[PDB]
Amino acid sequence: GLYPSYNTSPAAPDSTGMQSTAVQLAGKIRLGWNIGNTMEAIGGETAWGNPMVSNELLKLVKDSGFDAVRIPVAWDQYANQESAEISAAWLNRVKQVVQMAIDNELYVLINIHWDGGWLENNITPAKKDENNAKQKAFWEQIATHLRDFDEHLLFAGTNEPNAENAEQMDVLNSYLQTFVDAVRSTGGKNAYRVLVLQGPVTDIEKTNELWTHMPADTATDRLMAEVHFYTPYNFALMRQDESWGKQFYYWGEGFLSTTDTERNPTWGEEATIDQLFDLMKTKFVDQGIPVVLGEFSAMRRTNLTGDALTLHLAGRAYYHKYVTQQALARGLLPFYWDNGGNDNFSSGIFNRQQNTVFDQQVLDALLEGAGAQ
Repeated sequence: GLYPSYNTSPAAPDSTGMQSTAVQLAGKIRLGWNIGNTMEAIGGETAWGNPMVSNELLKLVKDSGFDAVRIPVAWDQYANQESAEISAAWLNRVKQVVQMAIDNELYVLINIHWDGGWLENNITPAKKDENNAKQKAFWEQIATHLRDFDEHLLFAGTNEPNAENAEQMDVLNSYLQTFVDAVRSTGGKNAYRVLVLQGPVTDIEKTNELWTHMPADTATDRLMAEVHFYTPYNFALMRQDESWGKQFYYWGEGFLSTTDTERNPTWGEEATIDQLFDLMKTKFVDQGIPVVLGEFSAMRRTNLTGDALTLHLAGRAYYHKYVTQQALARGLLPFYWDNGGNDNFSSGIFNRQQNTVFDQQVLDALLEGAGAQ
């Protein structure tokens, strides 16, 4: 016992408001939005330039057409490092955000995010024991505090855990089992809450290769899998050229350049997207396990100008429409990664300071891709 038990008020199991299986719950979600660079920000909720989450933001998210939010959350920096006790004020703050999202009729996915790296970069035999202890202590606290929310609230145990081979995958499986066990131990509605488990690095190919089973669960058919998607890197995220490769500015059939053809993709186009999502359809969806596409987005390149900018924005928009549409077609639930930024190399579709739409072109792309428009 490195840390005290935080399973201090375990409750009678309660299935009130928790009647949906994972499959039934997934049917209710076609488009999600990540509250990025906010509650997981190192230094505090506003430390990465976004305002504190407001009811007004969550209202805008719902009214704009999203069914769900994924809320990355930081915890370690709020915790006593001797005892693993999380700040009561921070637990309450998280709870308040969850309540607002539910009040706006959104489904809500809470996680432990990168969180300074304590679990995420340490999927190793050397860290296994101490990290299982922290994973347990944190999840006991988070689940206890958020226990009374109905099925609008889902938990995700980890974010992008860095498991690179079969040995590290067994360590991740331990961490995921510790998560499910901690949640379930708290009882109440947590006996039946749908939980989301992350593939290795949330990478589709590594997950295909390394995944074995879901953690064992006392509940029936209450688990989903999670992967993320930023393929191809050169387009979605790459900010400078390297010896090994160039940034792609352009993407998608119809939106390629005839002049700067070195900025058209050399890989990662439509057929590759289909092939990757097909892997997750076979591995999970076809076995009765929904897949959360927990993050995707291709950043804006507003350092481009004139016709290059115009072309870039067209292919960027189409990329988001295409990923959304092809995900949904294969049982993957697409959650857009929004970092709140409206500047170069950002992904904010809302102006957080004014609760307005900044990037109507991407928003339209997502809604069209979801069949909402």
